[PDB]
Amino acid sequence: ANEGDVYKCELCGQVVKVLEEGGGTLVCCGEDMVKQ
Amino acid sequence: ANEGDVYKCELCGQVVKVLEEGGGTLVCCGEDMVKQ
Ligand SMILES: [Cd+2]
Ligand SMILES: [Cd+2]
Repeated sequence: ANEGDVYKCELCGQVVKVLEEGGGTLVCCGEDMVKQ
Repeated sequence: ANEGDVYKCELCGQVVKVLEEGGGTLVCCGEDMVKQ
């Protein structure tokens, strides 16, 4: 997505800080993680 | 996953450092990201 970003799941509540962007999404709990 | 972990996609190559573990997975590119 964009280095130095954070993605939090709106289901479990998993938060991960992207340190290396790629070209996809973090579908967690069958739901595309949200950005913080 | 447990905090203090990293997840790299085997498609795009997106690396994200889990800040707050959770009961879910980071399905990216239709593939559950792998741990680093
Ligand atoms: Cd990906
Ligand atoms: Cd989740």
